[PDB]
Amino acid sequence: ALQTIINARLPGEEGLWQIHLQDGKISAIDAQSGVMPITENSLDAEQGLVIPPFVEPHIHLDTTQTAGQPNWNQSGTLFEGIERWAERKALLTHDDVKQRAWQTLKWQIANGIQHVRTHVDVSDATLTALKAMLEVKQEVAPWIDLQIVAFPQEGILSYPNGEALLEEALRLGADVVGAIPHFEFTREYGVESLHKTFALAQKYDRLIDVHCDEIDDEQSRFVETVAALAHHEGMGARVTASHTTAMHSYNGAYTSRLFRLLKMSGINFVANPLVNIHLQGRFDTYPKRRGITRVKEMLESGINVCFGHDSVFDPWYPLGTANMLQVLHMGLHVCQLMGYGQINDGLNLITHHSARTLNLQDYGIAAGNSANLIILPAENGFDALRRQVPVRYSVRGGKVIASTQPAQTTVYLEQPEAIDYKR
Amino acid sequence: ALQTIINARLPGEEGLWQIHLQDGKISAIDAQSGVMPITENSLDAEQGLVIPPFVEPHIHLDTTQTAGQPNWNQSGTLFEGIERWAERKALLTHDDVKQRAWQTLKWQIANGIQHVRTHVDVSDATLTALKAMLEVKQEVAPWIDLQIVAFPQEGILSYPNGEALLEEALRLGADVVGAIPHFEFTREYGVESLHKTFALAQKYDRLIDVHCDEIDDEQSRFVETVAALAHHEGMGARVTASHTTAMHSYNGAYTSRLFRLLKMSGINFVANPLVNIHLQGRFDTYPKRRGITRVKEMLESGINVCFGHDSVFDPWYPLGTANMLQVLHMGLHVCQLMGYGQINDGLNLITHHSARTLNLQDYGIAAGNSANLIILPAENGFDALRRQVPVRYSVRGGKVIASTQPAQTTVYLEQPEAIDYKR
Ligand SMILES: [Fe+3]
Ligand SMILES: [Fe+3]
Ligand SMILES: [Mg+2]
Ligand SMILES: [Mg+2]
Repeated sequence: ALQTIINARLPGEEGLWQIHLQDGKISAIDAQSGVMPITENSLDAEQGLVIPPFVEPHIHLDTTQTAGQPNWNQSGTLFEGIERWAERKALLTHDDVKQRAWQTLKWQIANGIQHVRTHVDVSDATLTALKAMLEVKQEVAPWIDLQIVAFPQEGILSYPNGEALLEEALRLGADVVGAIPHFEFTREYGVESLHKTFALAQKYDRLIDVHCDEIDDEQSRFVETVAALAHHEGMGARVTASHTTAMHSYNGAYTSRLFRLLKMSGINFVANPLVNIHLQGRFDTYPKRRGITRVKEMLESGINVCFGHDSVFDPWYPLGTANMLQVLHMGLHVCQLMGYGQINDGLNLITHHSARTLNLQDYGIAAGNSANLIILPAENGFDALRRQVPVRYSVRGGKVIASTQPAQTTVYLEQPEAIDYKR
Repeated sequence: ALQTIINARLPGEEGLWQIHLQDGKISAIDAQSGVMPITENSLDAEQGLVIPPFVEPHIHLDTTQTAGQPNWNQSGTLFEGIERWAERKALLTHDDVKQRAWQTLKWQIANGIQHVRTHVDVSDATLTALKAMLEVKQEVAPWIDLQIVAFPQEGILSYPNGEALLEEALRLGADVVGAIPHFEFTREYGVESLHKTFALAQKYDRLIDVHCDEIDDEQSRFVETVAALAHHEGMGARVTASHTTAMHSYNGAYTSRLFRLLKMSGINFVANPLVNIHLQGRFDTYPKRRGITRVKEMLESGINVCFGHDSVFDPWYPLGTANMLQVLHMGLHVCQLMGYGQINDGLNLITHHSARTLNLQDYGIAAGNSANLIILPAENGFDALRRQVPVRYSVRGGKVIASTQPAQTTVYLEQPEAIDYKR
């Protein structure tokens, strides 16, 4: 079994480091004064970057891999997506959900993702997708720690038996309580739905992740209730507000007042760049707003924010290979986090900040933690992002669970020359 | 003791008038058909304007005189102001508050101000500033009638024990119940805080003065709740909405609907020109809104509105000499009340309208009232405002409590010539 990771670079640290492993955990981390020789039981990072695993804080595994079945979304709109999904209803079975979820999970394992939070639609009396996902969670456990959010997609108060079904999902084992206040019939139902969500989270000791203000409506302010209730209950660390795309459209004075509460509350925020740029701004003609939440300002204020993929290869988002560096690339561009340090520090948005969002208790390259880490064939976060590098090795419990042999590119000039896209 | 004020001009009246004094009160007011001779016990207004005392309806004596201690606010922003104040915390003592409050009160006495309403931060378990201000109120009584507002600066529902501290302040003697709904964590806390404020005012028979919608947010509409609750309780005369700067940003249709209620409710409004032009519009780039409430429209609709200085020589407003004619000058410009009559009638915004805001029962040059009046060396309100004249004499209880010997300016041309800035 592997005993050491050598010649590793660490974000924010100078030089090379050696990570000692024992009994599936990291026993010690020591600085090197030069390059160490390889040997039996040593995994050579080759001066590449070593980081804790990538994290997917927001994905819908119940709908993944269904694009084009039975028909393709040709307009690309949300409206048509709903119609295309409806045409596939006859194929939505226990086994179908498990097969598709596992296909995307394998791409995630290949991409160094060891922690995933999936929302599962529980606005279904049969709870078909939820029952399937609970089995998938157990099956994939050796490779990925999967959290399941009971997501009442059609609303809690605006759908028949919505609250009873949400609670049933928690009784069956869902890890997180979801909500979608802006989709409820009225603002009052929206606010009330959040009180019910928090009461359920406290009753069952579960986390909360709300699809919050995902709409280009400057009056959609459910985020202040999410933060206020979290502050009142002293549970900010266990609470997440996903999307908050309406914040992109708020006036600055209200946003400034709100930020004081967001910081005090300690809640987490998830932005989903690939999907937000695609589905937001659809009611504008020109100019067209970007529609991503205030990521740059959150970072400047010390508010925890991170990035999710949201959807993969389905009616709502036809693209994706479940790659977090690709999600990060889009977010840095749309949010204009394009200075060198902003890009280099970008890795935090898909590693540490996401681990905090999932309330993980065993995460990070530190002595005593499980030996879960990945190796990128790049010098730092900037280099990894610019070249969109694959994950050379993914290690979990001190064992290799994925590896990618890099592509090899050659140009035939006066003589053959290898191209690695470095200067 | 003084027995008469002679050769006085009165706003809106033709000619000169004689004001007879007896036992500290105004016994009678009689018109003169010409200029009266001076004599023992007669104070000669010298055809200057005589008016009841200036009033300061909104000031923060607990923070006054602290600019630059220990450091100056260099950006001039609200954010930096909060930080600069925090650096002075070690100096905030009982004696410090009394010393600074008294310094500004002396400037006010010098400026003919005999009525002052100060807000005091009661979001402090030790209520240090409040205890100091209650002593200052007693000490300054011979010269100024000071009203104290228990101002829950950090919110009523959004600060630990906020409501209990607000009530404690009333039990200690604060004259007015304050609130700040737009600063509460949520809109619901904002509305609820107003119900609590009104309940306390009725329980203790106190006035109300709310820091209301002081934010460039077109959705901040707490003013309608303040007016509706006042109308319901039949207590409009005892209620004031300070700032209402959000009203500057409302659409016209909602404002028109709202105005019917504002008039019916009978509540008072305070605009703070020097501070509002400075702190509002800070989130705009260009064009930049003025951010003062709808003063001109309130006047046209018969809604009582008046002007306050707000802050004097502190982190939030570095300037000021506590001069009401200077406050009026700024308000007339920013609110575009620049026609001759609008400027001339401007004095009402710092005298009669402010007295109504403070619910004063002994105010005005009328027989039976206490002999509290001031003399301006000007022909009318327009002239006093244009030349920013000092207060020649301030009389309280029939005795002179302040006087200013005017500056004397000379230009040396072919011969020396006195310049008084009159044409
Ligand atoms: Fe989602
Ligand atoms: Fe104030
Ligand atoms: Mg979605
Ligand atoms: Mg203020």
